[PDB]
Amino acid sequence: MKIARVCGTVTSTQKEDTLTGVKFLVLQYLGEDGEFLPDYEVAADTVGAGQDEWVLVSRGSAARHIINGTDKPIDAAVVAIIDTVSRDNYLLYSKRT
Amino acid sequence: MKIARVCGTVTSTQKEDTLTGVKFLVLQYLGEDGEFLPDYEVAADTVGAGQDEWVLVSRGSAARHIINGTDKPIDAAVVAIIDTVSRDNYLLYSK
Amino acid sequence: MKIARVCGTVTSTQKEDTLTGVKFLVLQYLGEDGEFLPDYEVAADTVGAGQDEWVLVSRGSAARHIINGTDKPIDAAVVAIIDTVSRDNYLLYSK
Amino acid sequence: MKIARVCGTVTSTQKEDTLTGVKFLVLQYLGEDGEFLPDYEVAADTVGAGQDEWVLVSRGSAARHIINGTDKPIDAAVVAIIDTVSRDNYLLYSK
Amino acid sequence: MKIARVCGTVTSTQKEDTLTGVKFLVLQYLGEDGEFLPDYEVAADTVGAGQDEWVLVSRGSAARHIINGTDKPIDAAVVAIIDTVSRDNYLLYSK
Ligand SMILES: [Mg+2]
Repeated sequence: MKIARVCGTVTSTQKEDTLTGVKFLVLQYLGEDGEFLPDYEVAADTVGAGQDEWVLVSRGSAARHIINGTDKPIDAAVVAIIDTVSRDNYLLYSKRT
Repeated sequence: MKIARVCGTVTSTQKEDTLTGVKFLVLQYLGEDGEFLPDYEVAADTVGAGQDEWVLVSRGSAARHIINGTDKPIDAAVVAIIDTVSRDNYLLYSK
Repeated sequence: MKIARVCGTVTSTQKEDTLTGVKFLVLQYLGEDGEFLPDYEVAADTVGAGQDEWVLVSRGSAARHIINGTDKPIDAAVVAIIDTVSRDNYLLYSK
Repeated sequence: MKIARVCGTVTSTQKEDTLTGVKFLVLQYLGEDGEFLPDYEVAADTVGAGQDEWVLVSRGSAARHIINGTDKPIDAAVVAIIDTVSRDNYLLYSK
Repeated sequence: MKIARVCGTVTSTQKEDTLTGVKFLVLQYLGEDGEFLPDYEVAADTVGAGQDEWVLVSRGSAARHIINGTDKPIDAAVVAIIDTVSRDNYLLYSK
C-alpha cells in the first residue's frame, strides 16, 4: 500500500454497470517526509475518506476485496484512513479525532 | 485507475481466439497539471468511448471484470467515461 | 496492453516442467509516439508472430489466459499481431 | 520480492473491516549499494518485524497469501525477516 | 518475463510458514545491450540457478504457478535458466 492524500473526485455517468454508486476519489501520492508527489491515482472508496485526509491505497486485485468489490473492474481502492504515521518511534503525522 | 484520453485504435486479425469482437483503443495518460504524458496504453473498450473523450483505465486482472471479459487475456480496460474531474477544490475538467 | 515489436527469441533447457512447449519471444516496446524504446519483455506466443511484426502484449495474470496458458508461470504474452494502429485521423502503422 | 527496512508504522481506526488486527509497517526500499531509496511502502506484517530490521516484501495478490491474508484488500506484505544478503563472493548485510 | 542475472542470495529464519525450504536469489535485471541495470529483484528459485547464470523471472501471481507455488506469498520466481538470447540478427548471449 502507498500513502496518499485525498485531493479531489471524478464523476462519470457512462461506465461499467458494476460501478454504479462507486465513489471515485482522486489521490495524490505522498513521498518522503510527506512530499506532495507529481503522481496521482483514481480510487474507489468504501471507507468514507474526506478531502485532504491521509489514506492507504491498495492497487491490483486487492481492490476487488473491498466490501462488495468482487465483480468490480477496479485496480485501486482506499482501504484505510490514516490516524498516525510514525518514523523511528516519533509521530510524523496525526489525524483530527 | 488512471485518467487517460482516447487518441487512437488498434485492429488485428491474427490474435487469441478469445479476443474476437474486442475493441482496442489507444489511450494517452494524464500527467499533472491537466497536461498529458507521452505514455500510452492499449485498452479494451466496452463502454464505447470516442476520440478525445476522457476515461478511467483499470489495469491487471481488473480488466477481465468488464462485461463479457471473463477469461480474455487483457490487462487494460476503459471502465468509465469521465464527465468531471475536480482537484484540490477547482474543476480541472468538464465534458 | 502495450505495443511492441518482435525482435528475438530466448531458449532454456533447464526450466519449470510447467513451461513445456512454450516458445519465448523477445519484444521491444514502442515508445515516443512511434519510436522504439530500449525496454524489452520476454513473452509467450501461440499466435505465430514473427520478426519485426508489431504486437499487443498483455502482462500479469492475463498471460495465463492465452490458449494453454492456465497454470503456467508466465506474466507476458503476445495476444495479437497488429494490422493497424491509428492515432486520431491518420494511420501510423499498417501491416 | 524487494528488500526493505522497517522504519515506522501507520495506524488507522476507519478502515475496511477485513483489516481489523492488521499491523501496518512503513518500509523503505533498498536501492544501489546498501543505500536506501526515498521510496516507501506500507505493508502488512504477520511475521513480527521491528524497527531497522531488513525484510522481504511481496506485492500484488501475493500479499493475500500470508497467514490469514485471504480476502484482505492488501497489496504488500512482509514475508521474511532477513538474516543475510550476499552479492557475489561477499556479504551485503547480516543480522 | 524479464532477463536477469543471478548475483546473490537472501536467507531468513523468521518468515511465513509456507516459505519453508524456499531458496531466495538476488537477481539483477538486464538492460541495454548486455548492460545490467541498477535495479534488482529477490526471487524464489525452484529450478536451481547459480551465480552469474542468466535467468527468466516471472512476477506477480505467475510466481505462485511454479511447482508447488500455490499458497506461497511470493511475487517473483526464476522460471528458467537461459541458454540463448537472440535479438534482431545477432546472438546476445549463449552460455
Ligand atoms: Mg504468423
